[PDB]
Amino acid sequence: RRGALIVLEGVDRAGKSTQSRKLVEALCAAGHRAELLRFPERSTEIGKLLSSYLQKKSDVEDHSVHLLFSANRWEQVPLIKEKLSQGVTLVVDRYAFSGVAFTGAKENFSLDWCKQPDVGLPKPDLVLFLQLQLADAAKRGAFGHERYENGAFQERALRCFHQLMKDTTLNWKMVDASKSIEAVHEDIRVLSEDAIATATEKPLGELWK
Amino acid sequence: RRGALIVLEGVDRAGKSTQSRKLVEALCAAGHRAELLRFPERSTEIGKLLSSYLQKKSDVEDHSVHLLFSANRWEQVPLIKEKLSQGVTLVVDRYAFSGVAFTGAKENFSLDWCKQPDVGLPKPDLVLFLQLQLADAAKRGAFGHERYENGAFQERALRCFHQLMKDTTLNWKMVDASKSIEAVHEDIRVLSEDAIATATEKPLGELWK
Ligand SMILES: Nc1ncnc2c1ncn2[C@@H]1O[C@H](COP(=O)(O)OP(=O)(O)NP(=O)(O)O)[C@@H](O)[C@H]1O
Ligand SMILES: Nc1ncnc2c1ncn2[C@@H]1O[C@H](COP(=O)(O)OP(=O)(O)NP(=O)(O)O)[C@@H](O)[C@H]1O
Ligand SMILES: Cc1cn([C@H]2C[C@H](N)[C@@H](COP(=O)(O)O)O2)c(=O)[nH]c1=O
Ligand SMILES: Cc1cn([C@H]2C[C@H](N)[C@@H](COP(=O)(O)O)O2)c(=O)[nH]c1=O
Ligand SMILES: [Mg+2]
Ligand SMILES: [Mg+2]
Ligand SMILES: [Mg+2]
Repeated sequence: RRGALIVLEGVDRAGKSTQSRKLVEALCAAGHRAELLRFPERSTEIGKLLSSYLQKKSDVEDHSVHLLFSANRWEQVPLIKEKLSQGVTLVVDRYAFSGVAFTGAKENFSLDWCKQPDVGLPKPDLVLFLQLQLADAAKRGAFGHERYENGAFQERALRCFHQLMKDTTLNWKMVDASKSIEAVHEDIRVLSEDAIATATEKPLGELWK
Repeated sequence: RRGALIVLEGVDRAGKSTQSRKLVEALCAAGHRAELLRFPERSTEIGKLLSSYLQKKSDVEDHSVHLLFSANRWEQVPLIKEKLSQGVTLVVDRYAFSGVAFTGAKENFSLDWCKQPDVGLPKPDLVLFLQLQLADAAKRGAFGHERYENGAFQERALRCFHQLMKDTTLNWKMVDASKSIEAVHEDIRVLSEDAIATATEKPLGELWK
């Protein structure tokens, strides 16, 4: 019985990392085999270049960094397929949607061109989108010093996210991320239990293909 | 007056590097401003990963290495556009065609998926293809120990090359690379002088777009 591939997406500070950690903990406490993955995955050679870029320790041409983000997902595909075939559910903090939304937010980058590198990746069985007002997300303390952490850019990324949601080949679920950590968690948990059960009766699909 | 973007392609051992070096030398001796570029460009962080892969000092998932090859071209785009706008002709030893032919030679890689990352790159004004029998290319000493240096794979890459040649948006010129170094050089040189002159009256295009 394969595991489910569940992705958490949203703008910066929507609660993705807190909710991904809490989900894996709750699923394992409920007897599921579940593990956490995140993108970018900074531990690889590619991920190190991406971390340096995000921290502005380095500058990378926009097309080149978009491709490195996608390559960073493909390098984990063998692992992802192996885990899911063993019955392990994978909870993923950001995936190809973030890749398209962030580059697509820059001038002169079509959503079409941004999607291509990720075409064929393992298709998530469930894509949770943690919806929150950009304003309420900024009330969450304050902006960090990483690339893209500014209001204007976040608003353009959000717009791109909404375009990808029109894709009904994907099981998108909206989450009200403005609620308490525990309330948001319970919403996410119940959606996730359903996917693990029922979304997996079919073979793992291929994204945007 | 912009410079021309001339690319040399062909299978391994077709003479690309010898002919690219000789072309730049002859063009500069004839008063042109011309410089040599090559792909992969191993001097960058990306290029170092690619060199390690090619030498089999490392293994990289096939989709991920295809994207790193393309990223390695995009990281040079600002330089390429700057040089060409200054009137410098650029002679390039391998480009996106090699990228598509080599990955497209592997199982389960569509030419369409392989082309996407490079869509939008600076479009070559002239693409020279150094045609030589795979057999005569092997009579050129012997195979090196790098990845892909085997007959079966070379034959599949050649097939992919022939598919890309059906693209009439590109100024492809076949060269008989079985001739002497000097004879092949003179053919390439005269084709190149013509492109520099006449192919550049129009703005630099965008590849596969
Ligand atoms: N529901 C919530 N209500 C209030 N604060 C929250 C909530 N969820 C998370 N936070 C806090 O907001 C901050 C950002 O949470 P985090 O889970 O790291 O968001 P994120 O979406 O992963 N951010 P990023 O990696 O920058 O896109 C942390 O201090 C969290 O403790
Ligand atoms: N026209 C030619 N006739 C005979 N030998 C040649 C010719 N051109 C090049 N060579 C020799 O063949 C070898 C390969 O030439 P080279 O120019 O490096 O090919 P290449 O196409 O760049 N190979 P690769 O980088 O592996 O794809 C070298 O020893 C050259 O001296
Ligand atoms: C997966 C991914 C993330 N990001 C951006 C979004 C975030 N601002 C940044 C770091 O994310 P996080 O803090 O979740 O590590 O990385 C991209 O620009 N492209 C991608 O493909
Ligand atoms: C530009 C490029 C080259 N190659 C392969 C073709 C060659 N066997 C190898 C090294 O080339 P060379 O010896 O020209 O450095 O690299 C690829 O597989 N993809 C690419 O995008
Ligand atoms: Mg986070
Ligand atoms: Mg060579
Ligand atoms: Mg397409």
